[PDB]
Amino acid sequence: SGFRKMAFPSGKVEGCMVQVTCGTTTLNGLWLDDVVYCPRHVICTSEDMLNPNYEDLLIRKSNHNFLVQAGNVQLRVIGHSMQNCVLKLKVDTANPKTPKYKFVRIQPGQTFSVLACYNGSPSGVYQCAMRPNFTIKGSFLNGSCGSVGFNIDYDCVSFCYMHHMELPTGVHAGTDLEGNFYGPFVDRQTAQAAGTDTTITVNVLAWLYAAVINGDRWFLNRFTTTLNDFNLVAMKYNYEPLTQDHVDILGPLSAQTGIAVLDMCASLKELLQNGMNGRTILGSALLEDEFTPFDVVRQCS
Amino acid sequence: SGFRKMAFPSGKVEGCMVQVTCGTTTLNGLWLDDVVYCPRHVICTSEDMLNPNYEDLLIRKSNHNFLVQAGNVQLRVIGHSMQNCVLKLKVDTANPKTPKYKFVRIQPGQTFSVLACYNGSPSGVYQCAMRPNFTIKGSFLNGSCGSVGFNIDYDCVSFCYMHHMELPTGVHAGTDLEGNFYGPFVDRQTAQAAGTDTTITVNVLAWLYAAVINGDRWFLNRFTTTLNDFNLVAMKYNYEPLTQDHVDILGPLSAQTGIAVLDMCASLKELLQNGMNGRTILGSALLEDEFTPFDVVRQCS
Ligand SMILES: Cn1ccc(C(=O)NC[C@@H]2CCCO2)n1
Ligand SMILES: Cn1ccc(C(=O)NC[C@@H]2CCCO2)n1
Repeated sequence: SGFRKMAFPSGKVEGCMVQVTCGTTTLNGLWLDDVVYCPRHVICTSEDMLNPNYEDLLIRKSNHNFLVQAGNVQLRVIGHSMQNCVLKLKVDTANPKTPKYKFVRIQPGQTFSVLACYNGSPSGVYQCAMRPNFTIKGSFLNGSCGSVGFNIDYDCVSFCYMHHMELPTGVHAGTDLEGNFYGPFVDRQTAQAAGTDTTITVNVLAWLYAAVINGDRWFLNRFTTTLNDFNLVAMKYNYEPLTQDHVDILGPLSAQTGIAVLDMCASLKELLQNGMNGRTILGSALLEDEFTPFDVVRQCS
Repeated sequence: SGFRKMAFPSGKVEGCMVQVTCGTTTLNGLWLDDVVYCPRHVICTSEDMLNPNYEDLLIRKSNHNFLVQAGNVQLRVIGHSMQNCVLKLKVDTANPKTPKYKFVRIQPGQTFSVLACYNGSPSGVYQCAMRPNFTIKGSFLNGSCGSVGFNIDYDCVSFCYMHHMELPTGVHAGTDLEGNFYGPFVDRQTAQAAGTDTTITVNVLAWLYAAVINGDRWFLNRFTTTLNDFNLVAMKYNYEPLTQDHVDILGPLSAQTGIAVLDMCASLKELLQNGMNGRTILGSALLEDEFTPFDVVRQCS
């Protein structure tokens, strides 16, 4: 029993983290096979970051200007290319610790683990969600760029995020491992406001199922609702619309608990309308939305 | 910026996890040098667990009855002993992945990372605190016993917890790596009620400092208090008494923010007395107490 915000064990990713220095900028790189992936803004001075022309900045850079250090050993850079907002540094040595891996682009509401790193050194691991506004609410200090987000499926690491920047509101933006930003964000120190941080409804319902499985049942009520009725309430409370796809994904949790998805929606509706009245659910005084239905099944199984 | 519940990177501990089977019971073991540490209740049938005599049960066990598997490779058990509530299985092979390590017995209010494992396989990592009632609020299913709690200091793993059991209230009890339970708990399936789960006041204040550092300041007020006045309020709200030792430990956070510890106590006093009024602090609607002053400095530095 018990339900915790749980990250994937980070060992397979720790084995991939390196330090990348270009001129005076140091950040983190991901070393898979004989390629090191890092944010292209490694080539920028903080001055450059105001209006960088990355193609023009990169012309002034040679392989030997990219210093790549794996622990206390230097890697030899034999090639470099820019793909979207990441640099790919070809090194002469395949990472011997390369895990089975994929690059995936996640959808908003999907959760992943972050391995926060500084100077190529793993410093902590926490669980994130891609927010509906394509930001993440991370914990990143200067030097953390190039830290990565990932899921693990048995022995296969799916990398989904590389950290690039902090918005003035202190939320985080980054890319997939093809270097495409999540959302509208750019690797430029400019006005970039995030949109509405809506609640990931399907995740909240997953977590209410987790609560029932773990003995927290006070919020279960005598009501049901419909998707359309529930969605009127969701809209009013800046919750994501619930779709039949979401209902289908919650089917196994519905089955396990014997609570129909629409009955749980009606519980969630009353919680939105009435609040918690000073009560808690799985040790939270707010409705948690950074567990996916898959996360709840995983943790509960 | 941003403040997350962060675990230590788990790689160094993943390298130590093994499967231990005795008869029909499988749980996890910790392999350091040529010793495998595991809960002694590995030798119990679920029937045994009602009133086990461990010395008598252990007489019926030989080295060859302890099956120790590290990945898909069997370790040869050449000795076994019971130390308090753990078994030490001597194997013929030193764990080649043994990190620098210590065994530490933590105090209530101290935080640590748990690597939840099943069949010797790391399944997730989360951050815990030793509660003032010597329980932890974990996430452990059947098969998770022998999962461990740890802190990391650069390259040295301090192991502080091994998981042994779940109380009927769904909170968790375990030992240090010398096999001494935290608190009054025993490895017997009997009536074991936890005492008052009081709030770790010094941790709450640490986290309020973290909030200020990260731009969440709405709860700062015009008041101060004294340790004695604050402690009258703490007692009323089932908070741990704050000592001058706690004030001294918060000194660096006080210095960094320029908020006197007793001023932050007066903020905390108003939050206890007034509640959050539907507001949040670092994304929480309750006062978080599973960050130590050391955790806040670490994450903020
Ligand atoms: C997102 N994430 C990573 C790990 C977990 C998790 O819940 N692990 C525990 C489960 C219990 C049984 C096997 O692993 N969730
Ligand atoms: C308990 N714990 C484990 C890890 C952390 C943590 O906050 N790591 C991030 C820091 C930022 C700078 C270097 O590591 N806390």
